[PDB]
Amino acid sequence: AGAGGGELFATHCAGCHPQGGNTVIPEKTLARARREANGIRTVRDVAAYIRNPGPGMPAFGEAMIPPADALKIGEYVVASFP
Ligand code: HEM
Repeated sequence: AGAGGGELFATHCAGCHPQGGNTVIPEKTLARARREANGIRTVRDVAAYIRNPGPGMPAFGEAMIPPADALKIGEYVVASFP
């Protein structure tokens, strides 16, 4: 609906990744070096990951996070979590 990546992140992601952390599996934060060690480097990598993520994270399909919104989330993640 034209929401920005940060707003989408606050709604859908920050309940388990507040400030880019991880409240479920603490080592698995969004910090750049950590996520990139598991292959999550680009905007598109983030957008694809949320469709089929690791255990303990729900999948986010296109009905709840449309493709354009998934890319905006990816942009936010890459920009915000060094
Ligand atoms: C919201 C859409 C959202 C995003 C974006 C997101 C991202 C994300 C990444 C990039 C990782 C790192 C994976 C890696 O292997 O390094 C990651 C990992 C986990 N997440 Fe997440 N996440 C989003 C949402 C949520 C929500 C709402 C939860 C909690 C219910 C959650 C949880 C987790 C867990 C657990 C992991 C670790 C998975 C693993 O392989 O061990 N995420 N997330």
